[PDB]
Amino acid sequence: MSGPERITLAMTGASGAQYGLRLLDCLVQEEREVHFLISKAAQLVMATETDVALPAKPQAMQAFLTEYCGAAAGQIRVFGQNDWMAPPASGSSAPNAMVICPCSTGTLSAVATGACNNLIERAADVALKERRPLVLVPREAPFSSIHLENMLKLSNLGAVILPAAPGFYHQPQSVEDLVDFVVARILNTLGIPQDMLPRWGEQHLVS
Amino acid sequence: MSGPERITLAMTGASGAQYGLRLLDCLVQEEREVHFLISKAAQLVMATETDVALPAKPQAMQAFLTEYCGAAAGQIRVFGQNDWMAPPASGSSAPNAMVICPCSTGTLSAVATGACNNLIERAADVALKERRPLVLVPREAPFSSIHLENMLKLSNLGAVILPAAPGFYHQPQSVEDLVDFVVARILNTLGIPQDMLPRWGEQHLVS
Amino acid sequence: MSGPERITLAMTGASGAQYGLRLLDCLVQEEREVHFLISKAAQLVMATETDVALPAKPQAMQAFLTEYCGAAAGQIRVFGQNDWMAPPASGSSAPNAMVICPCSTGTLSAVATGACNNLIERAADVALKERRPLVLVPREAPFSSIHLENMLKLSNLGAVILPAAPGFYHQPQSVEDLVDFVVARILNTLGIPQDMLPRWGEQHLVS
Amino acid sequence: MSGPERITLAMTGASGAQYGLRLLDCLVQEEREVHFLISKAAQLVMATETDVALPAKPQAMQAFLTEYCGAAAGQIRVFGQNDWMAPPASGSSAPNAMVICPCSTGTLSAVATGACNNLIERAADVALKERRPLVLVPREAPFSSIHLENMLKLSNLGAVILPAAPGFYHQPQSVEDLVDFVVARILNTLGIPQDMLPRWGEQHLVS
Amino acid sequence: MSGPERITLAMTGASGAQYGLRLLDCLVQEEREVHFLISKAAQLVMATETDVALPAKPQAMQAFLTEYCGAAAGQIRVFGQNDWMAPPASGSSAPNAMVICPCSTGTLSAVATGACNNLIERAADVALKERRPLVLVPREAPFSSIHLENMLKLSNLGAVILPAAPGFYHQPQSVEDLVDFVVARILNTLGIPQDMLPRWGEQHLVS
Amino acid sequence: MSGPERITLAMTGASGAQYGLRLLDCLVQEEREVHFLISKAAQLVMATETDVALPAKPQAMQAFLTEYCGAAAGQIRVFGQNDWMAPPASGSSAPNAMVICPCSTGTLSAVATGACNNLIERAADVALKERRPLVLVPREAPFSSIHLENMLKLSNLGAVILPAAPGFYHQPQSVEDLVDFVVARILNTLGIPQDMLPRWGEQHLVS
Amino acid sequence: MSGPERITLAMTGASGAQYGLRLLDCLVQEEREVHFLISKAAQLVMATETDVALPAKPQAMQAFLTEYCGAAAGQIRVFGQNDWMAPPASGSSAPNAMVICPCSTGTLSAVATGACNNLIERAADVALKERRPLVLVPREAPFSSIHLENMLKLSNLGAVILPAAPGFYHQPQSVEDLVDFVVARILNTLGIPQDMLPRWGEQHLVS
Amino acid sequence: MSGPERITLAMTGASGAQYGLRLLDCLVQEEREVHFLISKAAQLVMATETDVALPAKPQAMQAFLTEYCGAAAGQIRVFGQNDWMAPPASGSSAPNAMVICPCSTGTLSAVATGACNNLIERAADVALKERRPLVLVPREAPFSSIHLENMLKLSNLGAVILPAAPGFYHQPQSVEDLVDFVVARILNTLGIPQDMLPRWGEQHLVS
Ligand SMILES: Cc1cc2c3c(c1C)C(C)(C)CC=[N+]3c1c([nH]c(=O)[nH]c1=O)N2C[C@H](O)[C@H](O)[C@H](O)COP(=O)(O)O
Ligand SMILES: Cc1cc2c3c(c1C)C(C)(C)CC=[N+]3c1c([nH]c(=O)[nH]c1=O)N2C[C@H](O)[C@H](O)[C@H](O)COP(=O)(O)O
Ligand SMILES: Cc1cc2c3c(c1C)C(C)(C)CC=[N+]3c1c([nH]c(=O)[nH]c1=O)N2C[C@H](O)[C@H](O)[C@H](O)COP(=O)(O)O
Ligand SMILES: Cc1cc2c3c(c1C)C(C)(C)CC=[N+]3c1c([nH]c(=O)[nH]c1=O)N2C[C@H](O)[C@H](O)[C@H](O)COP(=O)(O)O
Ligand SMILES: Cc1cc2c3c(c1C)C(C)(C)CC=[N+]3c1c([nH]c(=O)[nH]c1=O)N2C[C@H](O)[C@H](O)[C@H](O)COP(=O)(O)O
Ligand SMILES: Cc1cc2c3c(c1C)C(C)(C)CC=[N+]3c1c([nH]c(=O)[nH]c1=O)N2C[C@H](O)[C@H](O)[C@H](O)COP(=O)(O)O
Ligand SMILES: Cc1cc2c3c(c1C)C(C)(C)CC=[N+]3c1c([nH]c(=O)[nH]c1=O)N2C[C@H](O)[C@H](O)[C@H](O)COP(=O)(O)O
Ligand SMILES: Cc1cc2c3c(c1C)C(C)(C)CC=[N+]3c1c([nH]c(=O)[nH]c1=O)N2C[C@H](O)[C@H](O)[C@H](O)COP(=O)(O)O
Repeated sequence: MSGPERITLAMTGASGAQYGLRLLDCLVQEEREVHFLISKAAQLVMATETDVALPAKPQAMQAFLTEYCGAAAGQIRVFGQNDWMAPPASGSSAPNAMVICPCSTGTLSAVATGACNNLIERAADVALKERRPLVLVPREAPFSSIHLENMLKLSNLGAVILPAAPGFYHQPQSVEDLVDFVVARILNTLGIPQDMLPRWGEQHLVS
Repeated sequence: MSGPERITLAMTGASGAQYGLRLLDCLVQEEREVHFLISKAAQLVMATETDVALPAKPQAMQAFLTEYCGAAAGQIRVFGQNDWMAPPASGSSAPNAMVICPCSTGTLSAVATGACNNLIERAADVALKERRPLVLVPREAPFSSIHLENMLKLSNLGAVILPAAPGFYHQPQSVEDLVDFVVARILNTLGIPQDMLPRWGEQHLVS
Repeated sequence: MSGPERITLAMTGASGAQYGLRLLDCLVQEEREVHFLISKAAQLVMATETDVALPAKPQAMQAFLTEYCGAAAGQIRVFGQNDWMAPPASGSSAPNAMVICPCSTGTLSAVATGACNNLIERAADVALKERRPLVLVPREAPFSSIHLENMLKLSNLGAVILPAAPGFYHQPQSVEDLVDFVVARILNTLGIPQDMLPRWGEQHLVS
Repeated sequence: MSGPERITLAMTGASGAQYGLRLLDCLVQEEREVHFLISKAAQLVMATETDVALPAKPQAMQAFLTEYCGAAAGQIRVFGQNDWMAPPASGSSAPNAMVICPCSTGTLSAVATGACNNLIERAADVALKERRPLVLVPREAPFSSIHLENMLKLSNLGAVILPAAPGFYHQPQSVEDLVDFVVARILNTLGIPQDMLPRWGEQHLVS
Repeated sequence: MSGPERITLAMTGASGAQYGLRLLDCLVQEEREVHFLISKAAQLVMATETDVALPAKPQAMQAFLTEYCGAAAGQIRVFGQNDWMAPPASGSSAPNAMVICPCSTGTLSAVATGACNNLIERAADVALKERRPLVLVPREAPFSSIHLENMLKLSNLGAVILPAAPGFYHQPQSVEDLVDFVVARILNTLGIPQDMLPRWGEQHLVS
Repeated sequence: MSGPERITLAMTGASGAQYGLRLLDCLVQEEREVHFLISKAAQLVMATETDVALPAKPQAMQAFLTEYCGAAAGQIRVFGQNDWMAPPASGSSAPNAMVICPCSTGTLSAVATGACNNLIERAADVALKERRPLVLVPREAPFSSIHLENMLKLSNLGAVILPAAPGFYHQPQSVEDLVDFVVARILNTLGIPQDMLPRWGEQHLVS
Repeated sequence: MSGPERITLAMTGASGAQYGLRLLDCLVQEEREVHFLISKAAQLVMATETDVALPAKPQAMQAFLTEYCGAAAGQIRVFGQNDWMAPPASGSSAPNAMVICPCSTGTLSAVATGACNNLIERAADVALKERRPLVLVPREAPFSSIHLENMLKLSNLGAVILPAAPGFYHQPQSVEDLVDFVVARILNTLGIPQDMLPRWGEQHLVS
Repeated sequence: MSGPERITLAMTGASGAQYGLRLLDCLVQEEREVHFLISKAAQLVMATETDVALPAKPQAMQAFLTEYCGAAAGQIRVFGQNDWMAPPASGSSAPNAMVICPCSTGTLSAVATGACNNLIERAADVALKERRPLVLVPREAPFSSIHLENMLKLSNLGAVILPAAPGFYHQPQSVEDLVDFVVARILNTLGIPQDMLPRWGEQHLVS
């Protein structure tokens, strides 16, 4: 298997809940283990923008998402926002890649400054200290200089700043096809197989 | 009339030709004068991603776009890539706002370093020196640190870095509704009226 | 197989065409796929410094190099300087490592600033954004502070700055042995096997 | 086998000789090849803080450590402080990971500035230029700003700054259990198996 | 009496609760007044790593610690996390020295950025603005560049960054002797007498 | 007694041996304890510029200086350049102030970068980490930017950069009176009484 | 003739009037033309520290100094502090080297920031813009970080920061011999012959 | 005569002893005086890579090199690594240009930080403070960011960073012709005549 066995998927309070759910579903189909974290603001976004009725408490959430994705028994683990007993809270945990999708500008700030105010922020702090993959998927416009400084600092440290900025070069027909572009880019970054976005120019031999 | 009378609209070689055409059409409907500039790479993008058959030479382009948008006689001016006789090449020109949509990472670089290799890049250099509005609409993912440094430098100088990162909070039903989100944000930035994206919370009085 | 399956090999206009041709030949012998890019200035260098008569147009070049190296059918792909349909132009391409050998100071600048003026520069921009290997092989002396700043910026982002500065510690007898030192260092960087430069001290057990 | 085949283990003159000896012993048990380097000041520390009577000259040291650890024939190589014929002195050597444990503040300085005054410092300079793993294990308190600047510079370049700051969350009963915490973190960093420190939260499924 | 009359002792959520309790006990024995602050995460650490059953609410905590240490009547003051009426919340308070032991990376961040989210963070902000002693005792490994930048900024402003990195040069026999090394260094920093760690070389006259 | 009880006085290889000997003599007269360190290059300077025949080995040096200054029994301690058992090598030592007089540009460099190559450099590293007084007395001209950067870094951290730049405003009659100006400034910095340089304007009441 | 034909010699309000007068005298003996500028504070220093009774108004000063030095008719030109008609006020003047000896910390500041408050400061601003030699001779101790930053900035731009820090390695017998050391260094910097300070090691052939 | 009368030629421990010997020989043929300095590591390089049997002690070395080059009586002066009586140790020496060829990365570091650990490093420190020519000829690959930062700092101060990166544009036939390219560039930098590398384009009048 190419790519990581385990992904920590954190959803925070930016627009774009559909990207995080689609990623969750793709990861499950590629038989990966997912450690799923969601902020209170992200729960309000998912309520506002989607018709996914996600239960509030972690065990009910775990059961709902397991059904939603067709996941195996304990393939998706759900941890609450202060559960310091969860693997992402410590660098002594087994290695996983982390993706924050969508990543609010407030979460981006916390990760860039080291704030650790909750498990998502601590998980990212641990990813950086242990040199484990960290992918941030902001969805904001305009980006202010505050945002850009925080992204630059993190990029220079080896985090991947992957904005929710879909391309249009594979004839998208629906909102879902734009969602799938961004998700495909995340999986490419992680080294996980995907077949939603072809390899550019792969059959072009010369000219 | 709120907002600028004249906009220089530059399209460069990033994915997202639909955003630039939609903006062009909205500007025309708001009775603004548009000084339209398009790079060779952007012409290849518009060919690849859209079914708009845009003529190559500036007078034919001007006629095509005038028809496409329903514009008035000489409402859209089209200038080629080395036409230094055009108003955007000099700061002694009448003031206009400039938008580069989509803005390639190569154009972003040129604007951040001052390269002036063609009329688009020179136009942006002039906008910055004259303190006229400059909005850049990049479409790239991931953003590398090269990109982020260039965006930060320009943001700190007062350019608006407005990524093609649509929101999902107004129940988008189509690819067009995502395009219209980004276009609405550009027009809001410019102070030009738009009715594609409601004013958030405008009827919320308390709680 | 250790090391990458596919290498993008870009030759630009610094002295040292022999290094790029030797690398091309070694990569072919290690059964790798090569996406070969050459600038106009590099073509004038190869004419000035070598007796390799390299055809100008990409399909003739592809045939010439395939013969020169003994490569397999479509093992070497050749792309022209504005061929945006080629795999290196997009990060949605299959992953490859990129080497720019020789790397002119003008190309070094473009990569450090993000200029993207042609396919070589765009390919490097993509390597950096996707965190794929990027090795730059400058050949210049003196290095000015302009050069050194650009190299530092790129090194700090994880590019490998590998000057064409051969060592003399393996009893070189010819110009070719100096060329092979530098090529061996490139292949070591990439993780590709080579037997031109022994492993230093490999049989020294103690003292 | 996960992790590197060969480790360069350098011991320098900070308190904490026990960490370096314990690491040496763990590496040997995981059947790795160790290129062992020790400074004169580190030899005085090991004399002051431990009851290990380590011979001064490299072949006697090699024999002593081989016995101490139960190592195989030439599993541990010992090189003196100016032995430029040893593999760590050149980047043309076979790849290994390097750990400096303990790392004195003087060694940290030398690595951050590039001083190369002896084989340890040169070995680290080579690790950085070749992008091979480099882990520094300082033991100092307070850290001054001199120290912190040097650590930051090296961390930003991809070295791992791993202070000898044991945790207490696995019920340590002895000085040895604290030593083993730090050693476990080094081996985790290197990707080498260890069973001294459990994976945090590995059996926690939800809450 | 040498050293400060009053210490604000803040315990935050890093491993190493034993260091903070030992310091508390030493300060009490040196007849100092202690303003004790503890975060919720630190309370969970003390529960996880020690057999100290510390009551949750501040008056019960005050009574427990007073008994635990043998302190005098109101020698230990305990303030909750939002008690802005407490002396540490204002610079108009009587001067005290502040120690944060252990100091989580999240607390380090807050102090370096000025976040003031609770009384501990505000107390540190006040120490810095009033130029009163501030000692931070982090316990983390590896230190990432995020951490190191925050430590450097604070060190450059005159805070003392004192990692929980015990030395081994006074023949430690137990976990307690390592704890006492770090505590002795804190008291030395503060100018408070201690007899757990001898003065190095104090009887060495020459050589 | 005002000022420190114990001074570490390090002499390094810049011109100006007379300043260090004069300071040594003044410190002895003010009944302070002196921990005296001298580099090999400083010994060659004292031979070149003075008629002081200073013995090479530390106990003979100690006896010579004790006689030269009229010091009490073990008032002057002399430590050699690698004597890590001496108090200045550790921050667990009793507090003293440190003066490096004269301070070579090489010593200034080592202190600014943290090099610790000998006891003098380590002593300074310890002074900085423990926030103990550190006064550097360079004697060089011109100062290059290398020198000035190193001085600035150290000044910003709270070291006192006190060049051997005597004033002429107290009617100096001899080389000795210029030496005494600089020595008086060092003692003023340390808070040690001196009567060689009057207090400027002390009897001026008004105008 | 080696070295410049014309020197602008500015004396400002630091201690060390003797250095400026000695330099003036040496320049006159080497048949150079001197454009002499003196601040009001420097006039008060020369009154306080020397027995030179220097007239206040520029023509009387010119006559006095001409006599004092044995200069030729109009060899010394004297300009007042706001005489913008004097050659040093403009870069269109004939080239000369400039020395500010002594250079007050206030003058150093003005030159580093560009303040131009009087002819001395403007003259230095002109030297820097025209890339003409500028030598600053500060006499201050300690140097604060304010001072050091200003010196560094100017050194990095190519000014020579030459502190009044005499050496003792040519057996000085008097205050005058220390003055002559510093003056010799200034003349060496300027490329003007001097015989007060021998060429170090000039007769040493080997060892 | 164009160029300097006297060159300090320092050889340090990088590969490329042939460049330093060739330069030495060219300087001697141009009747310059050479102050030759060689490090211990450079002596081991010259033994490893060449068949030059260079005696260890400075007078024997002086005699050997004088014969090797055909130099005049005392045309080559040889100084050992701590000979502070030699002209390069002081800025009061007669002016010479300095070249460090090859320049190890350790020597580059020392020169950039001001370390002065031996006569070579001190000589370079003096060249920089006196604004005398300093040319560094590194031979390393890859260059790490440590190296590049040190080169940049020195380049910005006016040192010439001239890598041992030969060009191929004058039809080199042998290893010697590559050596001569680099040597020709050094002599061009110094302003010393050479006829090994023609003046590019000197007979091209137009096109
Ligand atoms: C609830 C809420 C918060 C939005 C938000 C919306 C809602 C419903 C939308 C969907 C209506 C409109 C867009 N929003 C954005 C957003 N932050 C951001 O970076 N990008 C967003 O696109 N925010 C703000 C963000 O949630 C906050 O600043 C939270 O404090 C983030 O906290 P978190 O990082 O712990 O999730
Ligand atoms: C033609 C071409 C160029 C793409 C491109 C594509 C094509 C068709 C797509 C649509 C197939 C895939 C995505 N592309 C992107 C892109 N540059 C960029 O910043 N973002 C893009 O989304 N580029 C590269 C960009 O066009 C170049 O680097 C040009 O040199 C930009 O030149 P310009 O700034 O003058 O327009
Ligand atoms: C054609 C040409 C260009 C040389 C050159 C030569 C020629 C024949 C030589 C071989 C005669 C002499 C040395 N050259 C160097 C060089 N640039 C550089 O960094 N190092 C070189 O060694 N250049 C300049 C370089 O080619 C330019 O600045 C181009 O604009 C680079 O464009 P490119 O990056 O797209 O290839
Ligand atoms: C010998 C000696 C040197 C100690 C030392 C001790 C001794 C016995 C102890 C064990 C008694 C007390 C603590 N020490 C520390 C230390 N340097 C440091 O960063 N942390 C330490 O914990 N040092 C100083 C350090 O050894 C020096 O500054 C050397 O010059 C380092 O040289 P090295 O990097 O080549 O080993
Ligand atoms: C509860 C909890 C939190 C640990 C923790 C542990 C637990 C039990 C351990 C003991 C099991 C494992 C190690 N931990 C560390 C830690 N933070 C840190 O900098 N170093 C630590 O050593 N953390 C995380 C830290 O508590 C958080 O990031 C909190 O948000 C800090 O909040 P605070 O600054 O207000 O106390
Ligand atoms: C021996 C020697 C070294 C001089 C020196 C002299 C001699 C006799 C003099 C007295 C003849 C001329 C002036 N010297 C100066 C000097 N370094 C410096 O910063 N300022 C000086 O004034 N140096 C160089 C300095 O000694 C070195 O660079 C040593 O490596 C410093 O080593 P140290 O810091 O361990 O003492
Ligand atoms: C008059 C006066 C001013 C001294 C001074 C003295 C006097 C007599 C002395 C001789 C008694 C004591 C030392 N002084 C120094 C000094 N400034 C300085 O950088 N170094 C000095 O050595 N100053 C201060 C300096 O003169 C001021 O700050 C002026 O504003 C400088 O103005 P200027 O640059 O235009 O000359
Ligand atoms: C002896 C030795 C040292 C090599 C070396 C070799 C040997 C024989 C070779 C020839 C086998 C392989 C390449 N080497 C290089 C090298 N340093 C460097 O910057 N570039 C080199 O090309 N080094 C390391 C360098 O010598 C050290 O780091 C010394 O401490 C430098 O000390 P120095 O600056 O005083 O000469």
